[PDB]
Amino acid sequence: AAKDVKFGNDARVKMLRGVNVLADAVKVTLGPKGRNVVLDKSFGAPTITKDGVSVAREIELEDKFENMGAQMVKEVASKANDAAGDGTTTATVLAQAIITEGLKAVAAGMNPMDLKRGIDKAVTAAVEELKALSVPCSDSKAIAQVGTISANSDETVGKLIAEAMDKVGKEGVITVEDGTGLQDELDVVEGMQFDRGYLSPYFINKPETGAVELESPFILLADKKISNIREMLPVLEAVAKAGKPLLIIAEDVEGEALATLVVNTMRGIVKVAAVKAPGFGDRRKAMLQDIATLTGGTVISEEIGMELEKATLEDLGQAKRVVINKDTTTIIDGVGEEAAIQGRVAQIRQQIEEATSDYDREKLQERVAKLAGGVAVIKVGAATEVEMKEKKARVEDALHATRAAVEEGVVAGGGVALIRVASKLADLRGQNEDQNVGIKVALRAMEAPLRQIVLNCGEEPSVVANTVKGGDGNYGYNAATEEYGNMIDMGILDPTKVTRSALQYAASVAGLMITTECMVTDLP
Amino acid sequence: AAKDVKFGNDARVKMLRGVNVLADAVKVTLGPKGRNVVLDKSFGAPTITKDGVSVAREIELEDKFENMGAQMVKEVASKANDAAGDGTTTATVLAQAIITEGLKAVAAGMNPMDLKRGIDKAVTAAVEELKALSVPCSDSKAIAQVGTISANSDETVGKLIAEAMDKVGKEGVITVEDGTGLQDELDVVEGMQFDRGYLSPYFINKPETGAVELESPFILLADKKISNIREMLPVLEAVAKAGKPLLIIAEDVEGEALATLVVNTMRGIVKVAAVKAPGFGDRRKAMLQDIATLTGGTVISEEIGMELEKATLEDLGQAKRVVINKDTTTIIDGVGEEAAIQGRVAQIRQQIEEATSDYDREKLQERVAKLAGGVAVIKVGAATEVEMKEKKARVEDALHATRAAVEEGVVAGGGVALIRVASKLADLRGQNEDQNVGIKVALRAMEAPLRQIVLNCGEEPSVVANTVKGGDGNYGYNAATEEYGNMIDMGILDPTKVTRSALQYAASVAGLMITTECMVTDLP
Amino acid sequence: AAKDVKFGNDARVKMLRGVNVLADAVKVTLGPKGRNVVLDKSFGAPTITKDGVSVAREIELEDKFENMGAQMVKEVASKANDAAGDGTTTATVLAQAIITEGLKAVAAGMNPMDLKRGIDKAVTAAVEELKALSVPCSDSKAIAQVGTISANSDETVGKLIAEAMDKVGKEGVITVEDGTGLQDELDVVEGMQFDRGYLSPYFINKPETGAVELESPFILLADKKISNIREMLPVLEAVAKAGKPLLIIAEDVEGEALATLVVNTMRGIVKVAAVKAPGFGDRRKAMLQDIATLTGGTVISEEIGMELEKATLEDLGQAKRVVINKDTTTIIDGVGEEAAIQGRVAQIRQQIEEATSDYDREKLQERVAKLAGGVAVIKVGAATEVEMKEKKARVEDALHATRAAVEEGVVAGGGVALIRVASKLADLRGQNEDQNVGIKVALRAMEAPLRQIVLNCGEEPSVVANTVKGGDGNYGYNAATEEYGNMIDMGILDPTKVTRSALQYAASVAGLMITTECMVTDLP
Repeated sequence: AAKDVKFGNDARVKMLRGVNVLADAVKVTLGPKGRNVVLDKSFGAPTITKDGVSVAREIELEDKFENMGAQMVKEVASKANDAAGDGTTTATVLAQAIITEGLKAVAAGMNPMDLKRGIDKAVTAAVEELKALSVPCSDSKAIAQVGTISANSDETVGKLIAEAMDKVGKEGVITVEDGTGLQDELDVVEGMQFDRGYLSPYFINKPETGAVELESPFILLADKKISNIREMLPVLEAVAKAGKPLLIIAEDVEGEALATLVVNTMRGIVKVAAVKAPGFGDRRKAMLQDIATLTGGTVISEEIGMELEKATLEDLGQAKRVVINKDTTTIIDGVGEEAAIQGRVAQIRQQIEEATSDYDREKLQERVAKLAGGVAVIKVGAATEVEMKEKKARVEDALHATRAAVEEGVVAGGGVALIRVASKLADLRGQNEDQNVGIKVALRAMEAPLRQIVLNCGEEPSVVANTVKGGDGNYGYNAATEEYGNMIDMGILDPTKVTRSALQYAASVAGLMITTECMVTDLP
Repeated sequence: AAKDVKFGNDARVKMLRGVNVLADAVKVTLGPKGRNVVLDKSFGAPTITKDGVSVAREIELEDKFENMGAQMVKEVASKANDAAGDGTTTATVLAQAIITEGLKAVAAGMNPMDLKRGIDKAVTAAVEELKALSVPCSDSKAIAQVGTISANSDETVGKLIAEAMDKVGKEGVITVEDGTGLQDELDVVEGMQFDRGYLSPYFINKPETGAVELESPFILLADKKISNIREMLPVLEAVAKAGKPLLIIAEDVEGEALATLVVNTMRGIVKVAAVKAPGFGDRRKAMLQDIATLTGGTVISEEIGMELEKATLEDLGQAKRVVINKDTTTIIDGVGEEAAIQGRVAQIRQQIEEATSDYDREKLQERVAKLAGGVAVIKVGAATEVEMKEKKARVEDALHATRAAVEEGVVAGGGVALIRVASKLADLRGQNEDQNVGIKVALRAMEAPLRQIVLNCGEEPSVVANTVKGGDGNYGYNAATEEYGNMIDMGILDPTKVTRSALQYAASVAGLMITTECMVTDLP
Repeated sequence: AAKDVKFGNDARVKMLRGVNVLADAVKVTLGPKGRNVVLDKSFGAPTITKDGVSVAREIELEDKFENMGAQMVKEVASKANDAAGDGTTTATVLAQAIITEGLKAVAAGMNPMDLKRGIDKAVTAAVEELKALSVPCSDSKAIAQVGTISANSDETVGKLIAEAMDKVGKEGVITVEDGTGLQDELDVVEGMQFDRGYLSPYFINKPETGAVELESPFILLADKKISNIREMLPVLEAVAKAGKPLLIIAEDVEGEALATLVVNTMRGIVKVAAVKAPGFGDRRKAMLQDIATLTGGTVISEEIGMELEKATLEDLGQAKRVVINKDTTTIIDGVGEEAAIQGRVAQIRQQIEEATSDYDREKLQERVAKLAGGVAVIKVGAATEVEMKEKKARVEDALHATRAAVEEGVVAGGGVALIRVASKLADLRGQNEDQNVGIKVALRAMEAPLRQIVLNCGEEPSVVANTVKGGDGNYGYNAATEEYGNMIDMGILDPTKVTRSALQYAASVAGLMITTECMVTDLP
């Protein structure tokens, strides 16, 4: 189709307008005293939310170039959220600050590539400073404290998360399920999790969670890429008559098979989720065999000769529950002989014993760990169904935050880690003057989020920023109580991973938009 | 003719727009780092000035109501400048701050009259605080220091001002004249100054200062109101054939005589300035007799018998030089035998002892003081004519500033006296909540000028404002050196009269606009 | 009248547009390969010129704000031309470069005052570097060489200039005149020159040179300011019936006297030029008496007793020729007794002998020098009237250039002195980063004129600029011959005063325009 092309200054101005619109939409929700945004719905009842994720998801501009700018910032913020579990608003406001200042500098006549180099150097130094400033969260007490902070200052959720980490390990798999009774239940069941996601977004059973959830589904284990529906059509009919959902994992699913699976899911006649197999080659085959051992099923292997057409229901694997997300897939409580699992892990241990290369030893150890560790299940209990759902959501959020914390520690939250890092880095220099300007741009951008928070609070931004800068360590300004102190002891924590990811993704998108020269869109 | 009438909110909005235009025009020239404003001229060469007085004088808008707002802010600022010798920009920015906040509060629903009452109460308390904070300027060292500060840190001007004040007295009259030689000369001549001014601006000889200056002029002394030109026509003809200027003082000059004199002033055939007689009643006749004794002329009084037609050149009083301003008129070195002056002052003293009432004694003492004190003339000299004119202008400005200082002391200049006073008054209260809102409005408005100065300096206004508020006394921020400390020690001095007048006039005009409800203007 | 007010960015943008228009109009006429500009005339035949002064004079824009910007740049360029005799185009192009870069920086968020400080610092360092780089032009050989270079490589003009300098002195007064015969004639006659100029441009006899010239005029000498024409109707009538012009010099001429003199000059019935007396006070009276001795006239002083009506034709001073310019007035061949001049010079020298203070000694020394040195008259002779006028114009231009050269030496012309200086100042630094940006702006602006010259020549600007920067000393690029080498040897000489004045005035106007925030101009 005919295209509209913008060059240089005009394209950058349009992108800046789009970024400004999206950032002004999402920034008012930043901070404990953040405002709320009204999102319209076709149903009739508007939705009022203080969550920046929803506001970002609902933003799309009429102008095409401004739309591209908004979509770029939205995509990088979503990547930050997926990597960390928070910081979408922080990443967006940081990106807006860097983009605005960098475009001002570019309009001043400075070299965009040198500006990007300076931004990258400043951000790398900032990541180093953040790693220096982070405090570990390895002890169970710190884990419980972080979990309590994440779940709106609830001690029960923190205690539950700490118990789960103690039972399964900090690197173990923990999932949250509904609790039958009033009291909460924690148990460890056989299961495993891999890094493959769903093939199609239409598989999403729960749009609010954004993940596919199946109750007692069937497992298909194929060593070949699935392309024709007719190959597994008898299996699909057997699943449909069985009345239970089906989860299929193989090399790949493409073409008419994927199309008909999507159509069936939309019609809802059969609940089928398509997920690729983990790894590749010998590794995908070994992990498929491991999953077969876990679920008690059989791998449909072409070299063996076993075929999908002759596959039966009893040959398929079975699990009590599976959760599929775009980033990972979890198998929870697969039915299978414990003796079979013990034999499999013993075989993997032997393979480690005669393993020679360190890479193979590490891979086999990872496999045996993810096979023998199991999955810890958290059953959230409450008196009322609605409060039980709210508690489950809070527990999920706290679990994600605690995972990030145990991954990378915690820093002084509320946007003061960035201002402290900028204060430490104020003496950085680059090879060229434009690099120095880029470094200053990055420093001011890292200043920005705390200013936005305290502007949402209604307080003076510059004065609070100066006061926090004059301090040291984790000393900072508390938005809720409107009074300074040690941010760690006051209960305002942010995992180091969240801040680091937000800063890095904001820097990347800002550099990409600063070094942008041409813009190609469809005509209105 | 037809009129356009605005009611309530929209009229106040037009005021806000006009005041905003004028205040943004004049407020950028505030502070040592103040910007400059380019003013167009019909001749062709634009004028670049950092003086808020000229910028205010040039401002006149096209919308009639915005023009009203700008014109009345201009009028009150001009009144402040005339009363104090400086502070037009400060008065205008203070008025804009009060007007903006008060109009916002009025639109919020608070009663305008209560807001005006609160503003007046806060301003009265602020005047009291300013009087408390002012340091005296009575000693000659402080007088010299203030004079030096006023004349761009020049010690010679301050020393000249201090020694002239010591020679003639603080209440004495000091006049600046061109010096023939390189060195500066000061001499005391016989003369006096009264508060009457010229009838119309069309007599202004030099538009730069807006004052009438005459070299060796003639003095006309009439105890009757001048209305007809033909009464003094022979006197005017004698003056014209003599070639020297003439100064006429009488009860009043109006009608055909005033019209003919003004037309002659534009035509330039005869240069005559018209000034009303000082005082009223028998006091007026006594002061006219004193003028006659000083200048050696004769008073043309109807009751005595002589007529202006019978008046001759010898009957006219003669002086070496006179200066006429709309605020006061000065008679310098009037020629006359010193024996007559001694007899007249002995006569005034004998009424001094024979008088009984305190009012009459005080007024006679004032008369004898102003008659026997004389006039101190400062002859400013330099190497070349242009720098001599520049030094004369600097000396005149320093003289005005030192007169204000000895009148009411000095305070910490640079706009920090107002912020200190607001910090002191932060605990004020009123009868009604609307009065409290007005008080807070006045406090923030007094904060505003320092914020404007430090914004012109490029620094953050809020941080500097709170840093100054944290201190006490005359501790403040130096705009020129970009560093804090004691404002008096740094030589940043503002006369207390200047700040007091600016605050009071800004408050008055702001109350007038806040309580304004209707407007009448000609149609476009 | 109603005014239009622009604030901040809009005003600066309009100024940038106006300056761009003016600088593009005048910049094409820079360098030996400079293009030519066609200017309209009311007569019908357009004027084609390569002279940037005329192009700048004719420029005037419709938009009021752009017109104000252009007029400011025009005014500073004209001041530079008056001070130096050349460099209007260089000043304008330098001003445009600084203004463009500084406005870019201001839009980038730099502090305008710090930018102006950096510009001033860099320009001061550049002036010091220029003084270091200048070579003296004191000996007669260099004077003749510079005169030859200025007059299109004509050795005769150089030799006449050199011999005139030898005869009267480098600080003497030299004036050019039409030659009766073919041979050029030089002679020294009595006369003097003072810095006072004409009161109004309407006195200009010949607009081509912008100066007032009179043949055998009468001299009026008054110690008092002239305001009334009635004082000198008889003298004017006597002059008119005599038929020769009249030159009047007094303290000042204002009002109806100036108006009627302008009217008489416009009508042409009586041609009289009015110039203020030199000096002020006692020095002014002494200089007037010296002029009276020189021209044989009498000073009409009120205090001595004589008066203007009492003045006659014989009392008026007489001179063979006088030239009046807005910067100075020259009296040439004033007829007077040689014995009177000898007595006056002996009196002045013995007054010097008895003089004590250094300032009085210097004043009397300059008086005696300007009274006894005389005026050297150059009679430019040729064979044809038109070529005689062309040679006279060339000789006058060469005289101006030689005066500038002997004042401050010569540097490598053709715009390479500025590029060399900017090369030397590569390591200059300021207190703030904004000051450094301003310094870089000034350096690039000083680069600009050579780039413009070589762009007019059609060659590559950047390559030539870098080649000249790589060199050192007076090495540079020749525009006429398109080949590098030493610029002094090729005869591309610009007086150091011209380049220094152009740079300083461009910097001043650029700082004024960078620090400008508001405008006031009449509505369209």
